[PDB]
Amino acid sequence: PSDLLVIFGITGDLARKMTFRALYRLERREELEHPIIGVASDDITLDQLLDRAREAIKATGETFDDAVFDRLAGRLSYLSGDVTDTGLYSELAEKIDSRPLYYLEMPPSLFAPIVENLAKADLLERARVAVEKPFGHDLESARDLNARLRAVLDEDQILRVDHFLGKQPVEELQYLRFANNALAKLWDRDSISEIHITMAEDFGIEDRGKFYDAVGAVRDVVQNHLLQVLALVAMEPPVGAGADDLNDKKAEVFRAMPSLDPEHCVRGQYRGYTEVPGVAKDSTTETYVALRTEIDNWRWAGVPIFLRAGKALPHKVTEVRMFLHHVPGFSFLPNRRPPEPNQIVLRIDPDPGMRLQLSAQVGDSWHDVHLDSSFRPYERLLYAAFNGDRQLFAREDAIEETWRIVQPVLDKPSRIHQYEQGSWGPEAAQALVHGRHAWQQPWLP
Amino acid sequence: SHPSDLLVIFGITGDLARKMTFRALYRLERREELEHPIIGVASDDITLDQLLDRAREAIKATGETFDDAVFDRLAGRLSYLSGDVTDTGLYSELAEKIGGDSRPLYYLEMPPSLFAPIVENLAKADLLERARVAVEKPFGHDLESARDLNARLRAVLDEDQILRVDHFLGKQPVEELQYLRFANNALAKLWDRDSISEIHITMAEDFGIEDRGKFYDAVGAVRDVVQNHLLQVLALVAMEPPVGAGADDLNDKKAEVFRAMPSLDPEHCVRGQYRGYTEVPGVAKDSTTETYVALRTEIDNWRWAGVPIFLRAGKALPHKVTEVRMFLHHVPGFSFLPNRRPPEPNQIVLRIDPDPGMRLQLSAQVGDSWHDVHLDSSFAVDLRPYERLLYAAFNGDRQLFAREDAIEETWRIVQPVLDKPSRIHQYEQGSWGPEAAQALVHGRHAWQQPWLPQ
Amino acid sequence: HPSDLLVIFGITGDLARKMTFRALYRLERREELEHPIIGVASDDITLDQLLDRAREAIKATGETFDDAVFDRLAGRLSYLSGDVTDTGLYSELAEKIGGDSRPLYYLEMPPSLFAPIVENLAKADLLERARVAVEKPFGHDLESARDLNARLRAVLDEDQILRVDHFLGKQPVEELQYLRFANNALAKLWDRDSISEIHITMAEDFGIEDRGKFYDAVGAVRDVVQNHLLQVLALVAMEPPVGAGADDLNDKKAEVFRAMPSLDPEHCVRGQYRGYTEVPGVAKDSTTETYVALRTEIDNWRWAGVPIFLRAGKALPHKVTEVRMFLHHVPGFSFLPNRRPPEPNQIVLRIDPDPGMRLQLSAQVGDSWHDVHLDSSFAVDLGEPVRPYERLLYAAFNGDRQLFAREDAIEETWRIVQPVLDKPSRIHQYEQGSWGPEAAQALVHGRHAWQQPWLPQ
Amino acid sequence: HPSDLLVIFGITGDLARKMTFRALYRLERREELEHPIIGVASDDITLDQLLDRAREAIKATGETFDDAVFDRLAGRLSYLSGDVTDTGLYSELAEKIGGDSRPLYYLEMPPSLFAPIVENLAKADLLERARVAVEKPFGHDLESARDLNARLRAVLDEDQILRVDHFLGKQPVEELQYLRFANNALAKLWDRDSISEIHITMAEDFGIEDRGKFYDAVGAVRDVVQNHLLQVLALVAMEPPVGAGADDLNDKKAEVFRAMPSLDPEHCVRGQYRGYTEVPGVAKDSTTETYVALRTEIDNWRWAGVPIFLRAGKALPHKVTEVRMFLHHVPGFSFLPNRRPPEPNQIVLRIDPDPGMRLQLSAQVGDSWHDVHLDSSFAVDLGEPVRPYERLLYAAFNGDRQLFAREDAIEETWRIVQPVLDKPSRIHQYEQGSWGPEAAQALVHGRHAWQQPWLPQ
Ligand SMILES: [Cl-]
Ligand SMILES: [Cl-]
Ligand SMILES: [Cl-]
Ligand SMILES: [Cl-]
Ligand SMILES: [Cl-]
Repeated sequence: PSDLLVIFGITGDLARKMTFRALYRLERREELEHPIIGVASDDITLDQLLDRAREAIKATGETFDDAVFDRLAGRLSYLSGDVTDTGLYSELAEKIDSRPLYYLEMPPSLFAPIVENLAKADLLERARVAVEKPFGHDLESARDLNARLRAVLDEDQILRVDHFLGKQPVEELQYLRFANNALAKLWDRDSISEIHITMAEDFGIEDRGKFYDAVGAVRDVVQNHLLQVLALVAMEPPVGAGADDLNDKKAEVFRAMPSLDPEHCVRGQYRGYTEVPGVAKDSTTETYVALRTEIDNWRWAGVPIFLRAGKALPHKVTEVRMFLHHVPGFSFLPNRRPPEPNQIVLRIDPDPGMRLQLSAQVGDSWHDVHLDSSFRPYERLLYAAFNGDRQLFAREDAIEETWRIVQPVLDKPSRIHQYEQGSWGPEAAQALVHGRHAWQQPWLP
Repeated sequence: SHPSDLLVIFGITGDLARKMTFRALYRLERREELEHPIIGVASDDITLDQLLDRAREAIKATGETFDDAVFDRLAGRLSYLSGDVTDTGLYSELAEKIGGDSRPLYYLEMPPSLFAPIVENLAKADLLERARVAVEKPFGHDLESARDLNARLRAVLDEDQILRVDHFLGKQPVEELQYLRFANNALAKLWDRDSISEIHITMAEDFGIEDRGKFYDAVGAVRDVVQNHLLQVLALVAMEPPVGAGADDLNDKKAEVFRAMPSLDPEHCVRGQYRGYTEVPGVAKDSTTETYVALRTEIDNWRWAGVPIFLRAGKALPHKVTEVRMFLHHVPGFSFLPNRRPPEPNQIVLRIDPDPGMRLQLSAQVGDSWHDVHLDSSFAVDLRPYERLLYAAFNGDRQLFAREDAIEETWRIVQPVLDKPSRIHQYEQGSWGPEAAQALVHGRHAWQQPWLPQ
Repeated sequence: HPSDLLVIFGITGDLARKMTFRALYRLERREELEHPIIGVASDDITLDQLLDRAREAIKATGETFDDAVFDRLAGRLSYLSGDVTDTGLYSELAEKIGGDSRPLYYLEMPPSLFAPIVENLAKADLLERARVAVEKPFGHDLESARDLNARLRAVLDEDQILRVDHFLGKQPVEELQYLRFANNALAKLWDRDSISEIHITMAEDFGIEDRGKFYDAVGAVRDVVQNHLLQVLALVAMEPPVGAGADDLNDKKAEVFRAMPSLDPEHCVRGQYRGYTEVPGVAKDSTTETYVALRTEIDNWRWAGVPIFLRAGKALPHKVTEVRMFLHHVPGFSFLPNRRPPEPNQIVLRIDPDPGMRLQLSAQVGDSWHDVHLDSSFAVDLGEPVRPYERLLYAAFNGDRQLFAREDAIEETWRIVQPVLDKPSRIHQYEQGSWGPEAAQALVHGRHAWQQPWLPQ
Repeated sequence: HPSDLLVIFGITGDLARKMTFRALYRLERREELEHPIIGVASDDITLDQLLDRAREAIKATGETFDDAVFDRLAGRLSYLSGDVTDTGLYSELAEKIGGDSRPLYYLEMPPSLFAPIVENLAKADLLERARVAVEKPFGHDLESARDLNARLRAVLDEDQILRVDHFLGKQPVEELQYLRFANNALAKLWDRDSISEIHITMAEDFGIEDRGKFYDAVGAVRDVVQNHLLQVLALVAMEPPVGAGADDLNDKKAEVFRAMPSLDPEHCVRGQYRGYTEVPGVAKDSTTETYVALRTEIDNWRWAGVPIFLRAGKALPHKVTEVRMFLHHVPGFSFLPNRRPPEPNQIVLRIDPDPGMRLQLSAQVGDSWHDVHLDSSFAVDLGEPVRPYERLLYAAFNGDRQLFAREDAIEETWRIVQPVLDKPSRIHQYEQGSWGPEAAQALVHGRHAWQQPWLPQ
């Protein structure tokens, strides 16, 4: 683990919205044990920064305790300067035998110049660098950024921070799959006919409309978050407990996926989106996407995978729903076939859990049976980054594969379908699954 | 193909009628399910009014809620005929009261030495053509006695007219367990030796021999629950799917199970007797009759070869529960990694009685804790068994009545233990039984705490 | 308990002349006849005249003739003349048959006479400890088979009834079970998770040489499909028996048929070879099929969704009966080269002649890929028609019922084929020596092409 | 991208004289050499003298000699004399080799010199577009392999390092993959649900013919098990690669080794053939093993619980390398006859020589049951030592890394074997021409007996 936290961009928006609060909460849980150096261009004093931190934490609605804050302030120092100027880094070198985590909450155009400067001042040897999203908007841009970082950093020093990944129950979903033989036996194409992934948020674009309008749902949730979720569900078991062992298995999944077919991709935009501040009146940007893909390997060949994600849907829920085949044969006999086949349902967020849907006879009635059980993201990622736990941080090979996968939809986007806020999305998403299993009502907490 | 339209009960003044039958008839009447006359037959020289009085007291004695209007409907259906079952005159009289237009169900609540004489007499008086005959347990106490009894009945009845009534079977969720296994692919995929490592069958009763000590002492736990009830349960759990929907299609599959089973090894059978058993009225002071049995068996076919099947059944155990517990193999491999192997493997648990259901036991991670997860559901109905059997018999539904070929295979299976019984081990009432039953499963899965109703 | 006396009704008829006399002669040569044989027919001839008939019949077949062997056979043979509908014949028979006898009655007579003979054997109290073997045909559809059967079962138990079908004598019943049930490399593959499709081919490279009138009333479906080929399918598809006896085996076969739906006539192609109508006894406008191709299925846990195609016919290019099982391709990896051969693996069972198994796989040698044929033999060659026939006669005499279809299977197979009998599709002509009508190719159009059968070397 | 220049350090040494010159000559005869070759050594000789030496070496091997072929080879060859620890050599080499060259540096040199040479190539800026092939050995244990490797990786990427092990040149890497991954009949069987046990046998029917002093410091475990045989096992056992490249293949092999526990020294039997101590260079009291038999396992989803027995040794009865996979018996039905052959089905892979596959099954013929051998060939014969060598050289030149173990696998295999190196079990003597020490029989007591290997016809 690191023993020093250095934050570039400590006076920016993300620091104000999330980072200061997250540091405060880690301090409250007594999980901060090391100094923190804030870096920015603002010509202010440490006391002014502390005032800014205090206000930012109180503004979030977090319960404020002065003793906790005073411990945090005691760890904090501030260094002002220009991130393109070697003098800043000479000064930084005086403040730093350390094992620093450099956390860059700065514009992406500055990631490379900062890292290149840290290198010139010999400040990377025992370091890691965490970069805030975005880290690319397509395959070529991600490759260019990545080439500049890798010129001075090993892959294992690079932590690509995506807040959605902080919601993933990575260890728990592995244990569910790999420690339970009743489930592991079912977890392939011989039992599973079809998979549906649903990511629904019951709110619109609340802020940063100008930023969202240049990103869109595909880049925002599909490329990294949802594909990573699919990989966790679909991957072969890792041969070890480390992060690279896990990332080896995820990359294998993506390598067996063909690139998306734009004709099997449906793009939606909620009515009212064009009136959000920062969004262009003629925007073609999607707030919803539904698509069909597949994993063409021994475990999953021929199993269609349908994915839908979108803003302003009826609920907040992320689900992976796996449909089993019916028991084969015996169409000529009664009482061998329920109206719907068995299903394994994984709620990823919120309140993660698993539901096994079966059918049962009671008297001369047959009915569905639900076998249910159970099994912050920002602070989790920050703590993990500091401790060098890379499980929640996508590795370069996966990034490049997932960009390859989504690129055709970015290059030839299909026409926008409008949908009402609070609906399940455009009707054209129903047509996607026409000869298959209908989109089901998601399992809610 | 047709239900019966007349119920004729031999032994209507006997103990089973008093303990169970009258109450069961009353409850069917309350549910408005009796639609036909009932003729009671016994040797007692009494009037119909006296019989009604007996019926009334018998029902009230059980603790059943008594409603006079319901009882009056039942009385309205009942007539009484007195005579001796070894006298030809009784059957001539019966022949005047029952026409060739009837479809009688003859229910014989009588000693088994009388089943053949009664049936042979019904035949001589031409009273069997549209009939079925339901015989109260016991119907044999070993392979030879069952074969002899059976040969005498089959001389005048087809197999499908013979209904062997065993109250324990009335508790079995036959349809529901089939649906569970054959209509749910998530379970069908697990239901073989590639996923299942071991099976434990537990039948516990939390009471001793409350009555009929002299009868039990001649029977014992093996004959009482294992030969018919528990082996029939096992067959339901283990059989291949029937290729038809009828009772005979079902019974063809059960029989195939038993034909792949070797006879029991008396050395792998542990026999117990609870302390205090010898003081039960009617029990001999030096009895070596077992009130508990634990055994090891197997089904040596493609589905189950190499899966050990352990069974235990007994009186005066800690709870009332009948379960089939199926242990899965662990997910194979990765012994060198933490958190791939829970302390116990997944299990499929079928509570047969009471309050039938299924529990799937899995393991889950929450934080840095790992714990058991219980995925529970109820199926079928809480069992009532006597009335269910009586109704089924009357309607000709033969699912809950063991067929002759199965009866003979199960007697073959248990016979060696009856011929050369192993020594009795004493155990305390309220314990799980003799410690020697623990040794049976040494090197395998420990006997688990059963899944009890909430 | 085997029989200890053989009684043959129809000893002067065509089957006796073509087959039965030769088969008895061969059993005598192998020293397998140990009991007297009573021939029965209407012809008013002496025993000597019968012996002359037997002698000529044997020599006519091309069998090597040894006069000492023939004399042993003649020594066992007696003859009884009369009308099989008259009680007097049976009184006479009752003198020749002792109260301690265990007769096999073998009826090589017209089928309209089976019931009258058996009913007469009953009236004369000659059926205790007997069995009765009846020559094909034993019904021409479900209703006619049920009627015949009801008349026999009124006086016989099922296990006294042996329905003789010479084709079944070719079936390697024990050896195919061993192949399937004793080899885990095969048993692991023998279900819908590995097998995508099954093709059954029965080809004969000859037309109708004799008895044209008889064939014209029967047709390929009744001749080979109803009993022979469906029985072969059942052997290939059944669950393993729980015991070694005939009834355990027949329980498993029946289960197969009970999970099969009746045939779809729209998926059935009927053929007739050019020249068939010029065969003596065949009507000039006959619509009787000498060829059939059809689709069926077995709708159970082992085989659901696996299409089963069957073709059988006269005047095809070769003599061969084959069961060809296609495996699925290894799934996945379409995006990679060299994971998928041009055809999937196959398991091929040659049933007749010269039974064997071929496993077809693919192999890489340099930058070449090619088919690999892993061939082996099992059982024994029963191609020459005499061998099956003698095997059945011997089995019947010894009470071995494995090669004789049981009543429940008979009725299920008639149910299965009935719709094709009731609504026969239009006849397609095909050339002798061809593989049959081109419409049989269309049957498998979205599936695996009919492959060249695996022939003996 | 293939290389376009071959630079051979050690061109006047023994390996060059025994193998390399001949291999270059053969590649030239097949018209597969297209680029210049620079020979480097300390000897103060001319190019002509080198050529004369090369000519004689080639003729000595028994290779058919054609002067026109040799002349083409000579036309490609230049010679540079100097000392590999002197910076002047590398300045000279830097003149001869342009900044646009793609050199393959082949080091047929003592291993203590690999790092100094590579470090000198780096100081002279000669590695940018290069690969470096190093002759075995490249370590004698985990620590020595890690140290060597650390020095190379300081200046080379892993993909510029080619670790040359002549045994690997015999491996039918593509063909064995095709066999497994394109045939569903085999892929269905290729896991612990069908396979009970695996035996790997590597037998050579000769002793230590040369370089006794070298072998006596190495031993069978280091010589054939650590790299060759474990790599063979990994090929047999691995999950399918997600691509056709070398790194995709090596990802799968590494995964196998990561699921293998380190060897148990108590389950390892070490042998030494009688006469070994009289081989020149071998110490009179040597405890170096010329034979090993061991037990291991792969503790993953595919193979957990399947014991893997391996045996390798010198002076055994035949030259053959085999992987023999025993299937489980068909389960159940112990109470019935004819459901269980005396031995279970087996899948047998002959790796070398004359690679092929045998599927052992059982068949019924009459009242006899017997073994059936379903044999076929795959790949090509690489038995003669020159072929594997030339194959490796060509592959190295073209940048095909499939036959070259990757660093992660090297380190896992050293971890696996290390306990046996640390605590070697007592030497058992065995006679030349025998199958080895009797203590190797005791290893498989309670499991499947060591079988007679499947030999080429
Ligand atoms: Cl389905
Ligand atoms: Cl286990
Ligand atoms: Cl005739
Ligand atoms: Cl085995
Ligand atoms: Cl050996």
